[PDB]
Amino acid sequence: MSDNNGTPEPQVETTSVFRADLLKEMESSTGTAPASTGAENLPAGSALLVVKRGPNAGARFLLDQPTTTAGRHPESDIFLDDVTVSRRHAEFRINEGEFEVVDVGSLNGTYVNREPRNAQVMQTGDEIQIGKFRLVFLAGPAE
Repeated sequence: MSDNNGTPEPQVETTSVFRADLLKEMESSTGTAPASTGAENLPAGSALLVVKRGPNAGARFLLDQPTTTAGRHPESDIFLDDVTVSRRHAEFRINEGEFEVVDVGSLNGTYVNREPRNAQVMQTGDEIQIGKFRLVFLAGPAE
């Protein structure tokens, strides 16, 4: 039997099949492994943040404003926590030498990753927990 007997059969039998819906993997955030986490990792003058989820915006924002105060009142620079509003939640400030993030009185609590910090050196790459919501501060353009 020259025919049919020489048919390759697929090994590794799979009867535990599922529907191939076709999940398409991709990336959108800049996540190339930082060569030297220092001055060349960090941005120059301006920096950026992405909102990982929150009523504050839920988008990505550029900070080139010397002092950006997070509140929720018409006179506040940016709107932060809407559902659980502290009059003065947090304040993101960019300084000619360094980046600094200060809690100005968030009742929900401002935590860096999982660390309670009322003042923190603003780090690019880590996520700032604003109450329950999630904001990530990243290194903006060094260009």
